[PDB]
Order: sequence, then C-alpha cells, then structure tokens
Amino acid sequence: DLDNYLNEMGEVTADNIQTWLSGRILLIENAAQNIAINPEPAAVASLLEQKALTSTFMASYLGDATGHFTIRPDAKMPDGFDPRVRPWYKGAESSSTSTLTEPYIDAATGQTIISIATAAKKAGQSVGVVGGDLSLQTLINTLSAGMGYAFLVSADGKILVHPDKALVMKSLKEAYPQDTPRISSDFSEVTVDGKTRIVNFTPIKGLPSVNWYIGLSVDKDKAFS
Repeated sequence: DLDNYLNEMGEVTADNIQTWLSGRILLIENAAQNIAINPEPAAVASLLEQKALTSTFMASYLGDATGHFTIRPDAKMPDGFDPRVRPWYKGAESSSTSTLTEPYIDAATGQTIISIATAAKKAGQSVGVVGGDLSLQTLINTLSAGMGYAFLVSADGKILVHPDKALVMKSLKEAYPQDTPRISSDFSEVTVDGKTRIVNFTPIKGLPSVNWYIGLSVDKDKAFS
C-alpha cells in the first residue's frame, strides 16, 4: 500500500545517492593513484588543479605525515592547520579503502561539509591522504532533486543530512524525543509539527567504509489519499 510505495521510493533514493557518490569516489581514488606515481609537490599541485576535480569538489588536497598540505583551489588555512589531526585524514589512514566523513566544519571555508578521502599508496607505502570536499548544501540538494522528504542517517542513528539544517548531526532520539523512529523496524509513525508522519529507512549499498541509510518521512494523510 503506502508501505510498498515507500519501500520502492527508499530504494530509488538510496540507489541515486550511491551512483552520485560512486563516481566522485572514483575521481578521488584516481587522484590518490596518480599522486602515488609522483608525490613531488609541483606534480601534486598540477594534478589537483585540473578541471575534473575543481568542478566536482569545493577543493581537493593532499596532506602527509610531515604535516605538509597542498590544496586546490588554494586557500589560506587557519594558523596552526595540521592535516594529520583532521577527520578526513584520520578516517582514511585507518582504512584499507576509501572513506567518507560525517559532516564537520571545513577549515578552509568555515561551512559544514563532508569529505571523500583515501590514502595514496606507492608499493604498499603511504605517501599521504587525498581528500575532496562536498558542501552540506550540495548534499541537501542531491537528496531533494509532494508528500514528504528524504534524509541521510548513519547506522548509529545519527542524522547526517536533513532539509531541516537544525537536525544535522542530531541522533534520532534528540531530533524526535517522542515516538523515536527505529532503523530496526520496517516503518515508524511519529507526530511532528502537529501531523503524523511515516518514516522509512533504506540502506545505501556500495559505499566504502560507511554504513548509511536513506530516511523517508511522509505525511500520513497527503499520501493515504
């Protein structure tokens, strides 16, 4: 009924964001691979400056175990900036594949972003970590391109991307303290803004390092009709 429409639409939404992310992950992997061939700083700079990267990401960059950092487009980083302590770096150094960060505060722009990152390895030997930034707004736009809306939630129940920006990086409990939607169940009903809503969770397949779900929240009335 409404159930099968929401299961279908969860699946299409999840598949869309997977295909959207997977090509961007491939660009960052490709970059880490090319950086590994020749990690010299002039060659690194030239690779990161290319249009395919600059038109896809806010910026791409390489940080290494000495703390050296190269970012394109170039940007004045904050005083004391050390790439090694940033969440994209730590997440990628402690992974055998590519990663995606949860939202965090961009050191370059001050905006909330996520990052795709992967370790650049020559002959099994790490030359640094390469990352590319995507804005939260870009993600919000991707999940919204009727009866309801889509949001992105981690498998811990942390809301990562939501059209209501106030709920970003709130747990499901904190965001919906009364009648908390459960990832463990097929459907959830919860009252918000004085309406009853039906909530669905669909896993996103094929992302490296992360286990994230598409949430669908729908009006019980404007779709039952």
